[PDB]
Amino acid sequence: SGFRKMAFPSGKVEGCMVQVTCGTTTLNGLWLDDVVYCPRHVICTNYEDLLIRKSNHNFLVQAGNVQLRVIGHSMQNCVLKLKVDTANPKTPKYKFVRIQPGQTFSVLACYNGSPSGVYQCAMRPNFTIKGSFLNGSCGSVGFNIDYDCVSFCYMHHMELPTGVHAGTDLEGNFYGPFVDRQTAQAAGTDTTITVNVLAWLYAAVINGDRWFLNRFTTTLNDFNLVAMKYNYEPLTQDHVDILGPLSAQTGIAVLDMCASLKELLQNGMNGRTILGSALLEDEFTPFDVVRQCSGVTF
Amino acid sequence: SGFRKMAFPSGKVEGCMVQVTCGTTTLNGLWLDDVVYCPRHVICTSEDMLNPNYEDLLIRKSNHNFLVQAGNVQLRVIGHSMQNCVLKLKVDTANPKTPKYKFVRIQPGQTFSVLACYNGSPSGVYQCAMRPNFTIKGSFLNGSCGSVGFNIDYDCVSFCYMHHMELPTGVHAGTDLEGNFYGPFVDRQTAQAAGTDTTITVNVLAWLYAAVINGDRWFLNRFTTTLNDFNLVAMKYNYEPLTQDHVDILGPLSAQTGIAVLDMCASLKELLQNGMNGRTILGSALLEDEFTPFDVVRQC
Ligand SMILES: *c1ncc([N+](=O)[O-])s1
Ligand SMILES: *c1ncc([N+](=O)[O-])s1
Ligand SMILES: *c1ncc([N+](=O)[O-])s1
Ligand SMILES: *c1ncc([N+](=O)[O-])s1
Ligand SMILES: *c1ncc([N+](=O)[O-])s1
Ligand SMILES: *c1ncc([N+](=O)[O-])s1
Ligand SMILES: *c1ncc([N+](=O)[O-])s1
Ligand SMILES: *c1ncc([N+](=O)[O-])s1
Ligand SMILES: [Cl-]
Ligand SMILES: [Cl-]
Ligand code: NA
Repeated sequence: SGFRKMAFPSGKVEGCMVQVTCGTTTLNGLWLDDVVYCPRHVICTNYEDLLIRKSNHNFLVQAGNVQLRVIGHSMQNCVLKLKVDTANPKTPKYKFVRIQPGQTFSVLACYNGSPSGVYQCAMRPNFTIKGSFLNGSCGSVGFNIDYDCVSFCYMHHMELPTGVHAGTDLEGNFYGPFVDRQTAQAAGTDTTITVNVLAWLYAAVINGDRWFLNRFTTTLNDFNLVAMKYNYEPLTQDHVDILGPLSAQTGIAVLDMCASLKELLQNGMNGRTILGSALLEDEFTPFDVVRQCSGVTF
Repeated sequence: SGFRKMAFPSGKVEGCMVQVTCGTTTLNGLWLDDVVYCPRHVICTSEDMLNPNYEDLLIRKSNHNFLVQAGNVQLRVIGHSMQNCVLKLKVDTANPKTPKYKFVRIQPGQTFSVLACYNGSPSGVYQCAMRPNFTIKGSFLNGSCGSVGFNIDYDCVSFCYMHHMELPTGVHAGTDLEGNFYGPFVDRQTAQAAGTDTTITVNVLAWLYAAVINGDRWFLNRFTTTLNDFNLVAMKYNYEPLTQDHVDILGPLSAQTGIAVLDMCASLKELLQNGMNGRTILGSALLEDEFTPFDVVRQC
């Protein structure tokens, strides 16, 4: 029993974190096989012109107390790829993946190549994440683990004025309408991830929190007019299908739960709480709820 | 920027988790050097879970009654002993992945990371606090017994908790790694209940200081309070007493923000009276009490 915001065990990623230094800039890199990936910003004082000017030896890569020799360098979008003379013996089985808004992942925050903390995040609909990063955390990575495969999905690049964070996938493509520069950038207005709120209400029920349930049901059309009103993302038929397992387990159909959510949007929580929260939590996916309640291991 | 409930990286602990089986019962063990630590109730039988005599159950065991599996490798038990509520199994192989470590018993209010494990394999990692009533609010399903809690300040792993059981209100109880329970609980299936829980006042104040460091000042006021008047009010909201030790502990955060500790106490007094009026603090609509003063400095 109990239900908690839970990160993946981070050991498989910890063995891949290194320190990358170019000039007076230091940040984190990801060492997989014989390549180190890090943000291309590490060469900043025109990325095309800045890189051609560079040479292998301008890069100092440190894995713990061992320097790695760089023998090649290339750029892929916003990510720098440093070829080193040694394959990481701790490389896990892994792949690079790009996630969608509303999906969740664990972040391993690192400083000077040293892992410091791990926490679970969601890619927001405005393509930011609500992380915790200080100066020097650039290059920290986000990931999921399935079975024994690490799926890397995020590399941290920068902090936006609102205190939220922006980054890229591991092929250097930004999530959201952001660029890797010191310039005026702002997160768009954010919205709430409706299917995740429903998943968390299902988790609440499985844990014995039932006061918000009622006898009523709604329609997708009717509810989505309410969702738009409260800056909730639209609920789609695919979302309903994904919640199917939780509906069967608890006996509350999705549109039955939507009537509960509608009521909580329109009337508040009347001073009560759900899973110890006074806000509606939207950083648990339906998969997250089933996995935690199943005891899946890696 | 940002503020998150942040766990420690779990890899140093993942490399120590094993599966321990006795009879039909399997749970998690902690493999450090040539010793595997696990809850002693693994030697219980289904007819004798209310009043087990562990001394009598253990003397009847041979080393080969204990099956210890590290991943795909079976470890050979060569000795066994009991220390309070923890069983210690000597194995013929020292764990090559043993980190630098120590055992520490913590006090209520302290936080630590939990690596939830099933059948010796890690499931996830999350932060917890020792509540004033000596329980933790975790996520533990059947088979999670033996999972451990830990901190990793610097590069030494401080093991502080081993999970033993679930109480009727859905909260959890366990021991330190010397096998002494936190709180008045025992490893028997007799009726046990947690005492009424209270809020960890010093942690709430630390979290308000973090909010100020993060840039939020809307909850401050022009008032101050004496320590005794604060405690008289806070006790009426089921808050733990604030001691002079707690005031001293908050000194560094007070210095960093320029807000005297008793001035922040006056702010908390007003929050308890008014609520947040639709606003949030560090993303929360409730007052958070599972960040310690040390945690706030670590993360800020
Ligand atoms: C780093 N950010 C912007 C650059 N430029 O091309 O001028 S280098
Ligand atoms: C992620 N897990 C296994 C992979 N493989 O194909 O080797 S990728
Ligand atoms: C830290 N990593 C990348 C940055 N950028 O400005 O793109 S800052
Ligand atoms: C997910 N599965 C079971 C739970 N419980 O609270 O017992 S949460
Ligand atoms: C501690 N809380 C918030 C911080 N920030 O850097 O925004 S530090
Ligand atoms: C943490 N506990 C013991 C250490 N040692 O150096 O032996 S480090
Ligand atoms: C975890 N293993 C055994 C338990 N019990 O209470 O019987 S809890
Ligand atoms: C012996 N088996 C289970 C116990 N328990 O109290 O959880 S004692
Ligand atoms: Cl109806
Ligand atoms: Cl909340
Ligand atoms: Na309903």
